[PDB]
Amino acid sequence: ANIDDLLGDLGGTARAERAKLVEWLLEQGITPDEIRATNPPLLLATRHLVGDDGTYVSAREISENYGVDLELLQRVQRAVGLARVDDPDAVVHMRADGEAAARAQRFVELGLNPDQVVLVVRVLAEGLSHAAEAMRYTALEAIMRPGATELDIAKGSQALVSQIVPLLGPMIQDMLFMQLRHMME
Amino acid sequence: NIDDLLGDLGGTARAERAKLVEWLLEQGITPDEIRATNPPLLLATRHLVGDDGTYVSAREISENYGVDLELLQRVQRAVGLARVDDPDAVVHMRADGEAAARAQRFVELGLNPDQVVLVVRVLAEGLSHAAEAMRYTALEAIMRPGATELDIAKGSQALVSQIVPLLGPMIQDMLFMQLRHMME
Ligand SMILES: CCCCCCCC/C=C/CCCCCCCC(=O)O
Ligand SMILES: CCCCCCCC/C=C\CCCCCCCC(=O)O
Repeated sequence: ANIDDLLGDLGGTARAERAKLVEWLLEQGITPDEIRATNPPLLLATRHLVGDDGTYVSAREISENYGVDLELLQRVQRAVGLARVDDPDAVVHMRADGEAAARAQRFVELGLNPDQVVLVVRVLAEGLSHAAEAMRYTALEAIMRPGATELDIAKGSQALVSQIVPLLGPMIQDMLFMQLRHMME
Repeated sequence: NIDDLLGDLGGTARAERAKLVEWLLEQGITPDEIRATNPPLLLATRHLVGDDGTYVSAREISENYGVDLELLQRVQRAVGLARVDDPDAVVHMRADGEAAARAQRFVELGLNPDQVVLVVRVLAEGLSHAAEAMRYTALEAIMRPGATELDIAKGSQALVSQIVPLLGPMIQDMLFMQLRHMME
């Protein structure tokens, strides 16, 4: 099994546990290049559901592609605070993360202050990254059972995130407006 | 009939308020909602964020949207915005009850109720901070020297109407932005 070179240094009971996972990952459309560049491979057949497709871009690439100001965009990228960033040409931004930052420009175009917009992003990124860890453990509790293998987790993880994701979007959307309805007074 | 609605305000602030109240009454707002809401500045903006002025009880919500009352009441407490704790008090906005009823859907996938409620709490924490900063961001743009109370109202109705369609997707996109991050 030449896939013996995606297993690396893993031995014992864990090498068989990994081999079965790589078996299922490869047969999902996942390529050897992604598996090698991701330890643990676990979340590979799952990360596509939250918008991550392994495609990376640079701030300048985002700036030209989506027709946005580079300076303001990179301010918003510091505000979300996700990738070690400060070079317009570092291809280190997830394609979807890049498109998400390009929308901030639109709020500034509606007369809202670019200093304030960047601040709102900062507060949101702070609040959502705390809910993120509450979300991580909630799902992990739901998919970790007796003595499940790597594959068991990857299969359970893919199944659960698939059902959950269509709900999360309109959920948090409903949540934000609930706060907007009660901060109003 | 406006004279009652002006309250104790006099002089300059009264004539301003007078014009604002004549506007709000045309916009469908009842004298009750104006009395109960002081300042009444943003009553013409509330319907742009989901507030249709109609209220429901936890009983109405639980049966209609078909969700468990106990979980519903827990979720409403985690949001920490309406604290009347009794089943049949008609004190919840219709839009909020709809939003709180979404909790049940997550539980019925095998997710733990205690953690579902916890995540609700941690979200309402972040969004309340965020909404506060949003209000000050909005207020800055809608506001400039010597603008009447009516001026701020018509302008905030114009500005908020433009921002709303982008906010939903924005908060949605910002959620997945952080979710992708956990996974790597
Ligand atoms: C990348 C995210 C960019 C952040 C953009 C900032 C969002 C703009 C905020 C929304 C304003 C609408 C809220 C209405 C509050 C009304 C203020 C008032 O009380 O008079
Ligand atoms: C009003 C009720 C609110 C319901 C809160 C939703 C509960 C969130 C639970 C799980 C969704 C998060 C999905 C991502 C978790 C990480 C999984 C993983 O990558 O291993």
